[PDB]
Amino acid sequence: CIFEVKHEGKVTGYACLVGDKVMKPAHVKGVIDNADLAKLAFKKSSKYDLECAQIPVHMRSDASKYTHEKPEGHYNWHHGAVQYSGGRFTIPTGAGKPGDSGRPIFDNKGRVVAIVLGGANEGSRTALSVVTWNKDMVTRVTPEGSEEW
Ligand SMILES: [Hg+2]
Repeated sequence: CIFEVKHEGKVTGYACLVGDKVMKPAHVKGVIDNADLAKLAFKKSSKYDLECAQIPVHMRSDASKYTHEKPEGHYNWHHGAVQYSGGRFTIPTGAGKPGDSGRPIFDNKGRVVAIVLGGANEGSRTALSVVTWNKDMVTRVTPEGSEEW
């Protein structure tokens, strides 16, 4: 489900197969390091800093489901455990760096809950700037002073 965006042979961010679309942050330079995915036609959306396309039938079995359901508590992500509360995802400052955009924040059942775009450093912890699903529609939460990863 996770695929890496490469630029001049260097990993810039990530791309993710969520729902029936193929996502990757718009700000990420490079092209998805996967033939099938790279040749697709993406629809940019500067409001959401998102850039989606549709998953080829032969990879649709490889998508990851999403969900609007996110109760205060701890979520899972590649570098550890994210914490959700007050309508804000955070992590121990230092555990997320530039080049982590595109990485999904899963819950304990595997449902992708948000997609990291960058983070604002507010001391001990960094409030993440993510793309998250609302009632049905996509949304983007960007804490004051975010540094786009
Ligand atoms: Hg994914």
